Amino acid sequence: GSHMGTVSWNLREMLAHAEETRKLMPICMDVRAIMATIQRKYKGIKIQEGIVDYGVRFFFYTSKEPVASIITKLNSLNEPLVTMPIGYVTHGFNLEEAARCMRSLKAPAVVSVSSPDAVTTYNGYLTSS
Repeated sequence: GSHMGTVSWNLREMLAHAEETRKLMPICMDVRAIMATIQRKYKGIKIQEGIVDYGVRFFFYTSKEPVASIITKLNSLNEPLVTMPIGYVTHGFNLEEAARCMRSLKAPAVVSVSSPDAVTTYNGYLTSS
C-alpha cells in the first residue's frame, strides 16, 4: 500500500494503516468519541493541539480553525496522510464543500467516507470534471 485517494475505512483501519505506513493521521479533537478510542490505546500520550508523534504520527486539531488554515498546516509539513474529510461534519460541512475545501491540500493523503458508495461520489468532486 502506497497510493492515495478516497476509501471507506473505519478508525481501526486508518490507525492500523498509519502505524504500518508511518504516515501522518490528523484527528478533530472535538470528536471526543474518536479521542476516547485513541486515548484508550495510546494512553501515555497527553492529548496536545498539533503534532503528537507517539506510536502513530498524530495531528490533533481544533474544529474552530478554518478548514483552510488547518489544511495549510498539513501542507507546510508536506507529509502523506490518512483521515476522513477535514471540513466535513467536523466543520458542519457537506461532502461536496468538504471535497472542494480539501482540494486546497497540497500533501498526498487518503480520505475516507461513511460508506463505499460515498467514495465514488466524493472522488467525483476531487476530479471536478
